Amino acid sequence: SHMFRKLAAESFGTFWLVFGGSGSAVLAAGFPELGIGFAGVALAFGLTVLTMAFAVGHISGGHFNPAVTIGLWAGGRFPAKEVVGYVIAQVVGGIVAAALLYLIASGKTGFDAAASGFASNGYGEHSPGGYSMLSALVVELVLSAGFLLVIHGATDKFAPAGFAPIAIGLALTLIHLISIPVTNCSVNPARSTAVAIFQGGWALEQLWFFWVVPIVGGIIGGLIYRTLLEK
Amino acid sequence: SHMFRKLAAESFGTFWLVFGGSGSAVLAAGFPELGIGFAGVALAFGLTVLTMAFAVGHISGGHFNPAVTIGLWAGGRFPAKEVVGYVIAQVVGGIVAAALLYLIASGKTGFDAAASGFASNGYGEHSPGGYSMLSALVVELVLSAGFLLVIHGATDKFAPAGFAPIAIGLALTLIHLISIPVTNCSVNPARSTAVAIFQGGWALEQLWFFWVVPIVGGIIGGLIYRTLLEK
Amino acid sequence: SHMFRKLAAESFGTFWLVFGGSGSAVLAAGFPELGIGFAGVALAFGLTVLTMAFAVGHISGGHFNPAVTIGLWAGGRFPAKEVVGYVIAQVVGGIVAAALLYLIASGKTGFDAAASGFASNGYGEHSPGGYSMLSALVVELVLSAGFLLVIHGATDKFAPAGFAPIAIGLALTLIHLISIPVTNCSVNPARSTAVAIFQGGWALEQLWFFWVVPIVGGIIGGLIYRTLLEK
Amino acid sequence: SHMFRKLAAESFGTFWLVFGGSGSAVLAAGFPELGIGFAGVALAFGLTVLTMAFAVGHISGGHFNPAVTIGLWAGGRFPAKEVVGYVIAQVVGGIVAAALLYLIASGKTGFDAAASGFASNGYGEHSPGGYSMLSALVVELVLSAGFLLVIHGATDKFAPAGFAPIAIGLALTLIHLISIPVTNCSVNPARSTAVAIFQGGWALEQLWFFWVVPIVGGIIGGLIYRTLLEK
Ligand SMILES: CCCCCCCCO[C@@H]1O[C@@H](CO)[C@H](O)[C@@H](O)[C@H]1O
Ligand SMILES: CCCCCCCCO[C@@H]1O[C@@H](CO)[C@H](O)[C@@H](O)[C@H]1O
Ligand SMILES: CCCCCCCCO[C@@H]1O[C@@H](CO)[C@H](O)[C@@H](O)[C@H]1O
Ligand SMILES: CCCCCCCCO[C@@H]1O[C@@H](CO)[C@H](O)[C@@H](O)[C@H]1O
Ligand SMILES: CCCCCCCCO[C@@H]1O[C@@H](CO)[C@H](O)[C@@H](O)[C@H]1O
Ligand SMILES: CCCCCCCCO[C@@H]1O[C@@H](CO)[C@H](O)[C@@H](O)[C@H]1O
Ligand SMILES: CCCCCCCCO[C@@H]1O[C@@H](CO)[C@H](O)[C@@H](O)[C@H]1O
Ligand SMILES: CCCCCCCCO[C@@H]1O[C@@H](CO)[C@H](O)[C@@H](O)[C@H]1O
Ligand SMILES: CCCCCCCCO[C@@H]1O[C@@H](CO)[C@H](O)[C@@H](O)[C@H]1O
Ligand SMILES: CCCCCCCCO[C@@H]1O[C@@H](CO)[C@H](O)[C@@H](O)[C@H]1O
Ligand SMILES: CCCCCCCCO[C@@H]1O[C@@H](CO)[C@H](O)[C@@H](O)[C@H]1O
Ligand SMILES: CCCCCCCCO[C@@H]1O[C@@H](CO)[C@H](O)[C@@H](O)[C@H]1O
Repeated sequence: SHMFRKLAAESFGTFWLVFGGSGSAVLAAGFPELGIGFAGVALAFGLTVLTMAFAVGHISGGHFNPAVTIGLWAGGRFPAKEVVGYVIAQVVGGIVAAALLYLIASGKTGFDAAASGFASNGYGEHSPGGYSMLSALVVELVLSAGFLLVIHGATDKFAPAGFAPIAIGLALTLIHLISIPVTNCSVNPARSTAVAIFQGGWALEQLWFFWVVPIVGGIIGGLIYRTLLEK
Repeated sequence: SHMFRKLAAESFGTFWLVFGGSGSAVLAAGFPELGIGFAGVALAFGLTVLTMAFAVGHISGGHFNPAVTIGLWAGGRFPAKEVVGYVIAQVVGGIVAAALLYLIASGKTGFDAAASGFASNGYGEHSPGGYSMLSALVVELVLSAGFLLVIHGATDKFAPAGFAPIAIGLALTLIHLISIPVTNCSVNPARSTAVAIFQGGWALEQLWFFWVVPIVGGIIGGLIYRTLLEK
Repeated sequence: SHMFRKLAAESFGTFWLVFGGSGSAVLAAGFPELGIGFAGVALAFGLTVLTMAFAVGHISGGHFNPAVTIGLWAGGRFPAKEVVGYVIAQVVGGIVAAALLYLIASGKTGFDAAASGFASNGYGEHSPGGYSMLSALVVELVLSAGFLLVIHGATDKFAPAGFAPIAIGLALTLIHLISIPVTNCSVNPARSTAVAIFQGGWALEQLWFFWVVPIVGGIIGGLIYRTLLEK
Repeated sequence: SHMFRKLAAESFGTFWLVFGGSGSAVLAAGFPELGIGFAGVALAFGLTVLTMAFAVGHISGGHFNPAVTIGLWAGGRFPAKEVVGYVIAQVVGGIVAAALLYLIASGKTGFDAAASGFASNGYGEHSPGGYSMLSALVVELVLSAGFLLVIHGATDKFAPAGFAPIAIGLALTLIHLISIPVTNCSVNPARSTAVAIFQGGWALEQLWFFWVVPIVGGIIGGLIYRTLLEK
């Protein structure tokens, strides 16, 4: 219903994503002896979409991601008219979460967002595993396209009803289980932007890559489903 | 149906929560080499709500948490009349689980609830990660509000039916994956009270914080859903 | 339909349980550096019930456990007539899995079922954590009763349809996340018997405890649901 | 509908499987300190089927596995006519994923697919745990048969509708939690072939075992369900 409801849902769900997924990375993943690892961060990322696509999916469509919104537009499933408002709402909801995360994070002696990366996406020298830019393009392109094909299929008219938030949220856990070592896993321009702002340095300088590549990837995934798989 | 059924359900489900989530913390999380970590405790917390909201959710609403009950009241989804009886039922069911957990725990040489914290919530000197009180307020406030927005949305008239226990239980796993390092993760006054009693010391002295903050947080989350997202 | 179908389902699902849950313990849990821990064994246990209660639940009821069968009888949900045939079917399906597991396990240099315990349940000197017999009784009694209350509730006429295998399977993961350190987690006489036979020693000598306690526990859980929660 | 849609779905979902499950093994499982282990690889494997059986299951049946396709044929659930086209589609979709994975993997200094095994299945000297060929046959035979019985049951006319992708995907996680130490877990000829090609050596020499055994196993599982459990 009336756009305000949908934009609020998109801003709150993207907030959830960044605060949830990035907070687990910043606060819990490398905690001595008991911390949750990349597996726990990956679970946390997927649970934000699972939980918010259940909570507000009926309201806005449950995108929480500029590449989902744009890929859904290329899949002939979303109107170009509401695209820009969704992306701004996602970025704003994302940023507000990184700021609050940054304040929570600063309450521990020795915190340093620039030096730790603040869960930012990067490649080459700023890839966790030491992976080249090409490794990073290929992975984010395949994983963004795949994510969009799952989103498109699971929300298809003929797919089983009500299960979509499970498929989509879990796809995002999968995607994280594969690619954290390569790019810290983006597949989401709004989530990359939100943390890059607070990292302040290299993250802002590679940010472009995490707009171009997930968006291009989400377009391809949406065109693959629309042209090859749907009717 | 008739209040006795609902209060029994609330007492049993909160019992499940404390015994399940706190028992995994006390007995299994730091077990040498094979223990389950914060990730396993977080899974365990979420599974108590998932499993009991399926089992007794049809009976009482499946709250298991004084902040859920109060936030559901502020969301215009629950009557102020049954609020007090739910909270007492939750606290009583919680306490009975900590006592039984404490007796199970005492059957191993060297157990010491005061010195180990008995999975109690704290801040500052009693935060697992060494996080300030402000870090603790912000996290429990955002995570309580978010939890309440998921609860409100997933149980909305227009949300897919029957899936709510999955969304809500998993939200609680998420919430734990983020915040154990900060406050040992409360979001639940009854769960905090239950373990604080048996820790006996500092936990009882910071207990107030874990009534005020999760309740205030759950109120905001419920008012955000009711005023900004629902109709 | 005609008893043969149901007994086959019970024998195959209990086979799945033992081979799945116990195999993960015997083969994968303590594997150097990459092994799955108690958290992975707990996930594996729950996934056997989740997966078989989906596969054959429509056929037999999906019990896979003599304490479930007996507790379902005490809950006024299962006829005393088919009780004995279910329990024998469970034990037989369990034993066949431990034998096949034992043969798979023997294909690695240095395997020794008596000395490793072969994932057997025990207490006192044969508890993983060094827990007393009383610690073991209390935990298996509370966890068996709780399991039975989840089973009873999730399969209640008024509970959401089709979700029961998720609630029940996950409850069993929970139960394992809490109690592996205490008794290696039984809640299942047939699963205890199956591995005890191949351990050959102390496991057979404490086996009685894992018939009495889970059964008594499952009775209480079923009577709690029938008398306090159902109508 | 018209075969092209189904073959595309099978090729894309098997691509997802290999890239998802094998990529997590190659890129993330042994990552220093934070890596995901066998538990995370097992989760990743199951999530590919869960996510694609939701996305394209309505299109092709959601097989993603030559042993599923053939076992579904032996279960009297799939026509022999479309069997060959499915298997070729699976192998092709698998191979394209291993090539892209191999290129992503090569972007890190010191990568070596022959020397690391490239997540390939093997036995004896090429089993992760040092397990004999007999250990490997028994495990892949029981786990393939079991997988096929879950697939058959969960997609039975009388099983709860829409839940099948959850049961099946999770069964595959289970299967991986048990058997990675034994054979690196195949249960899938197409997934074995895809990585064996890029490993280049011993993997190609034992590849036959991972066609014969999962197929034979999937046949038995399908005949067990059709003859003993279905009508
Ligand atoms: C919806 C608003 C966000 C738009 C995406 C911003 C992309 C950031 O681009 C960065 O800015 C360049 C020039 O100022 C940097 O030098 C460059 O490295 C790029 O990442
Ligand atoms: C919607 C918010 C997007 C903000 C992205 C703007 C890009 C910023 O560019 C970087 O700004 C400097 C920060 O002071 C960096 O030091 C520069 O290297 C520059 O790339
Ligand atoms: C929302 C789209 C983000 C802006 C897209 C930038 C594409 C231009 O290509 C690259 O951009 C530069 C950043 O200013 C890089 O430094 C260049 O190497 C160029 O390849
Ligand atoms: C539903 C009953 C539980 C009510 C909440 C109890 C709050 C506990 O407050 C504690 O008691 C103070 C004074 O006795 C302590 O000194 C203080 O630190 C506070 O945490
Ligand atoms: C429903 C049960 C709530 C119980 C909470 C009461 C608060 C207790 O206050 C603390 O009691 C002493 C225990 O003997 C502590 O030592 C004190 O510091 C005091 O804060
Ligand atoms: C159910 C509500 C619990 C009681 C709320 C107490 C609020 C009062 O604020 C703080 O309470 C004291 C505990 O007695 C603290 O020690 C004080 O610092 C005060 O800030
Ligand atoms: C459905 C058949 C399984 C029945 C349960 C068998 C219980 C095993 O009892 C054990 O046998 C005693 C005497 O032979 C042992 O000494 C005793 O320790 C007990 O555990
Ligand atoms: C349905 C199978 C149940 C089998 C349980 C029988 C109990 C066995 O008792 C033990 O048998 C000896 C094995 O040779 C042990 O050494 C004894 O200590 C005895 O307790
Ligand atoms: C299916 C029920 C299993 C048999 C129940 C045995 C109950 C008897 O109590 C205990 O049994 C002995 C085993 O033979 C113990 O060794 C005794 O200590 C006794 O407490
Ligand atoms: C759908 C096409 C894939 C068919 C399965 C190929 C099986 C590979 O067999 C391997 O080839 C032998 C002879 O060339 C090897 O020496 C042998 O070890 C075998 O694994
Ligand atoms: C559809 C693709 C299936 C490809 C499997 C063919 C088997 C290859 O056999 C192996 O080929 C050599 C690679 O150059 C190995 O060195 C040989 O040992 C041989 O077994
Ligand atoms: C699609 C089926 C794959 C081919 C089946 C081969 C079965 C033959 O048995 C074994 O095959 C040889 C591989 O060429 C082995 O090396 C032999 O030991 C033989 O046992």
